[PDB]
Amino acid sequence: WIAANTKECPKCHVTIEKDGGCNHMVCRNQNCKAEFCWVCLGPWEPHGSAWYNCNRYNEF
Ligand SMILES: [Zn+2]
Repeated sequence: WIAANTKECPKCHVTIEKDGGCNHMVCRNQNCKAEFCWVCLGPWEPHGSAWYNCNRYNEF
């Protein structure tokens, strides 16, 4: 049961199609410079059940 979806940053509200300027991590570019939700932040990939990376949440 993986609840996720594709969308723009919530705390930043800056839609991005191609990964440009923001590396896959805690989005901290411009509007995102302040806060981001977790590392993944509800991506779609995790929906594959660890098919690509693993899930929408990594340990510490
Ligand atoms: Zn962001």
